[PDB]
Amino acid sequence: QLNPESADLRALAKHLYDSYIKSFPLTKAKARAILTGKTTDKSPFVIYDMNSLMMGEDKISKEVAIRIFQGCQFRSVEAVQEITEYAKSIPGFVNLDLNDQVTLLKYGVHEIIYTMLASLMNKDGVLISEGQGFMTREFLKSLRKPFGDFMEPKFEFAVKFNALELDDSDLAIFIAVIILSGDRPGLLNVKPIEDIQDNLLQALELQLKLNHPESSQLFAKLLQKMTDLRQIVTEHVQLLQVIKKTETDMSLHPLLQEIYKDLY
Ligand SMILES: CCCCCc1cc(OC)c(CC=C(C)C)c(O)c1C(=O)O
Repeated sequence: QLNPESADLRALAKHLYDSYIKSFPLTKAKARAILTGKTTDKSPFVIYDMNSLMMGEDKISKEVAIRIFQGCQFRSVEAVQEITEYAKSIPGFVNLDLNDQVTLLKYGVHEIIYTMLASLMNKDGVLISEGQGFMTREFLKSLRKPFGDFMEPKFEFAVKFNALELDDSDLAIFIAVIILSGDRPGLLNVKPIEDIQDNLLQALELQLKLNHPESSQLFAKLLQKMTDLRQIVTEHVQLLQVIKKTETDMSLHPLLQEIYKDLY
């Protein structure tokens, strides 16, 4: 037995998953198949040092660390665009006060970036350039200060987050829950946001119970990961303050600039 209330939650889950696939070109399922070797055709070129970097750099001038960081900032900008497209599909989102929509995106995009970045990670590195490349965790750690530390907390989070074994259908709802957070600073009308999140939370809970019936309290464990994300973002923003002051010759994309502007 499942009922009409639960039926509407399944319809919501379906809609979100559909929109997620439409918005995010490289899904977790694709990322895993690339990372696991379901493959003679999907094998990534692996960047693990300077030469391999130079070699890989014909499928994608200045210092290596800056090239990587700026490559990372550019992909973040693209992720922001994809996440914004996805957000508009969340029912109710575009009906919210325009200021609140902006606020939700402002505080939500980075937490989603790191959630979804985990899909592209294992303990040994991260998929890059639409999955055509793989950059090792050790290579990123070897970068001159203050870059050698920029990806470490993301990997640390990914390894733990990935142990939840969520699939894209789960993630579609979870990232919707993240965006529709009524606790964001400066929100004008919290109640309409809370009402949407409540329904998302309901959809998320049913989704995890059906998809992961033997994974006890998965719902609670997932919600607790919010803390980790919030912390990654805080550290990232701090590191960015360091970069701005040490690398005055390194331009930061304005979209990212505005998101970081007076954040937490
Ligand atoms: C000389 C550029 C090397 C790749 C830069 C890069 C770096 C990078 O950080 C290691 C990432 C993933 C990171 C985020 C989405 C934050 C990337 O997706 C990419 C990319 O797609 O090009």
